[PDB]
Amino acid sequence: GFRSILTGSFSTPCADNPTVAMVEAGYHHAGLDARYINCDVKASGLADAVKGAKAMEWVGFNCSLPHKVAVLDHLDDIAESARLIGAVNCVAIREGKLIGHNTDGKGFLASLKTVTSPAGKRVVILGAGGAARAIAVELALAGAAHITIVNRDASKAETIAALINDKTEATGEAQAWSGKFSLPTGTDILINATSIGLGDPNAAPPVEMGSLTKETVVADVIPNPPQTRFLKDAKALGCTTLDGLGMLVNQGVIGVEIWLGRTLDSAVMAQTLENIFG
Amino acid sequence: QGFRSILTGSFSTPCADNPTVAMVEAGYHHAGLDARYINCDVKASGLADAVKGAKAMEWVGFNCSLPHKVAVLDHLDDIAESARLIGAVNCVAIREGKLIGHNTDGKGFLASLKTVTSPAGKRVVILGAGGAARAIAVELALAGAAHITIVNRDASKAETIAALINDKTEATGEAQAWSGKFSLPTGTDILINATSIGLGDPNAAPPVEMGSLTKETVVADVIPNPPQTRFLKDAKALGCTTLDGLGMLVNQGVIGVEIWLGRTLDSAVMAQTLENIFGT
Ligand SMILES: NC(=O)C1=CN([C@@H]2O[C@H](COP(=O)(O)OP(=O)(O)OC[C@H]3O[C@@H](n4cnc5c(N)ncnc54)[C@H](OP(=O)(O)O)[C@@H]3O)[C@@H](O)[C@H]2O)C=CC1
Ligand SMILES: NC(=O)C1=CN([C@@H]2O[C@H](COP(=O)(O)OP(=O)(O)OC[C@H]3O[C@@H](n4cnc5c(N)ncnc54)[C@H](OP(=O)(O)O)[C@@H]3O)[C@@H](O)[C@H]2O)C=CC1
Repeated sequence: GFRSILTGSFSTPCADNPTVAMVEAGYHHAGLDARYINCDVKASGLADAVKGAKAMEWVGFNCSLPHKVAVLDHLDDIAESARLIGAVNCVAIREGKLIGHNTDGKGFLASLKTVTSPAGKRVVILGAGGAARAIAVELALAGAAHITIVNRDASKAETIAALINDKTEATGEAQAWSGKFSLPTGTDILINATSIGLGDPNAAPPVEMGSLTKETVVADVIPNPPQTRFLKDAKALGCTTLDGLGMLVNQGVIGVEIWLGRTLDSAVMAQTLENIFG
Repeated sequence: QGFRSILTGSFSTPCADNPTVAMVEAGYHHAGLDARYINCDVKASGLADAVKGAKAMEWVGFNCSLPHKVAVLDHLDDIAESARLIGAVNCVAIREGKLIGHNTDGKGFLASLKTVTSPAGKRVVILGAGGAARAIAVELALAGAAHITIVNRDASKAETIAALINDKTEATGEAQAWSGKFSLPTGTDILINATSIGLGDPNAAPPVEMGSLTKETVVADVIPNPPQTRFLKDAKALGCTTLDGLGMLVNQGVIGVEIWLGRTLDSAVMAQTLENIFGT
């Protein structure tokens, strides 16, 4: 049987997106006859690419820049977390119908779940972009007690906190970011969701790191380098840390679970990313 | 370095038994080409969106098999000469958004033929009058064949192809009935089986007086599996130079990728891959 289960990605540009290599290393290890097709899709082409995937009987696809908001017009249904975030980067094709999911905060959550439960937790998020918004939503849905969004543009922080308060069980709070700030002593989870440190081992987010102890799980969305200055400082302060490489891998695992109903191995996929980055 | 592969593929239904993916990708891999061939099961309701899908996904080309060879024509911008005469397309190149229809069904044969002899100015007999016989007649005519005789059980099917060759090409076309055991007309340079006789059957043979062939008659067979049909085993036993349908399929895959990429894959790699698959 020469038919492979078909998955893929629509984005532009797509050449720097390593998802194909890690997902296919997952497929191979799991002995699944399935493929991940990395497509360069322009904004003008999205509608036809989506229809393509349905006609070619794909079971799902990812969507990256610039298609995350644009894709919503093509959906027949949408997951709660996806809808709250306002963006979709993982579409399932179920019985010819398109269902939108967001995994940008789900990757973080599964990494988080290896070390602690989000339920009842006090969370500080640095950043108020797409990633921060996604992480805040998934945290709140999973039972987090209190989420603080810290951002230079306070109005962006205000938007996320209001979302958290209005639409979830969690308490959301916005904080204007000006200089280093001290963490509340009761902070369980501190997440960098800014672009600080992206391809830059020396740049650290302005937070008072002495207000940070081993009682706080420190996380960073930066995929490469995975060992950011932020995580390296937190580690030396005794904190458990989680990195953006592990998070990115988990987006791939969650995606394939949504598409195929099968759980690929994160360890294998993380080593593929390690290979590519290294 | 990096993660955008060249995308090619196939639209057909059903697609599970089509080994083109494995053959072509063995060529891609061996050449060091970051190119992929995506075997898609595409229902007739999905053909239009699949074609526009390949364009939007920025594929460089795709094959079409049953049941899309004729239906695809309506979704094309331009067509190559043989595909125009055949009225069917199995190989589409996407060039800066432009869809160009080609037919390679008889071009695999022609490539295989050319390793042993020129088609030009030659007298040819084709057994059968289906899709394969029609494609092979057209390619032969366009590559300079003098005379093409189409032999079929249903003589009116043979007539259709003869008239296509006579009216729309520079070659002379003749139709003949298949009266029991066929005797090869004197002076025939090339004899081709284009019937389905011998498909997955190493024992069934076209009803032909094999004694009518000369040692110099080139004898060819479309059947990909088994490559050595009874027909070709018997012709070889007489001393005839023979050409098998497995080599023809390899050549179709080579030609198709030349259409798409301007690159020639290793025919030996591809042949071995097919031989490994069919030997099961
Ligand atoms: N590992 C994973 O699974 C994932 C990782 N990511 C990564 O997350 C990062 C953020 O993504 P995304 O939300 O799309 O980015 P956006 O451009 O949407 O937002 C970036 C955020 O970073 C803040 N920021 C940037 N520079 C500074 C600075 N010097 N000081 C304080 N704040 C700063 C911005 O603040 P302001 O609002 O004031 O401009 C903004 O809130 C990216 O690097 C991306 O690679 C994303 C998704 C998943
Ligand atoms: N190697 C390659 O590259 C290619 C190989 N092929 C192969 O060629 C073969 C034919 O394909 P296609 O033309 O599409 O098939 P069709 O069904 O279109 O045509 C079948 C032809 O075979 C004749 N035929 C079948 N059985 C007999 C018999 N017992 N006695 C006399 N004549 C017979 C039919 O005669 P009638 O008209 O009287 O029914 C008809 O002319 C297939 O097996 C296919 O796999 C095809 C394309 C390419």
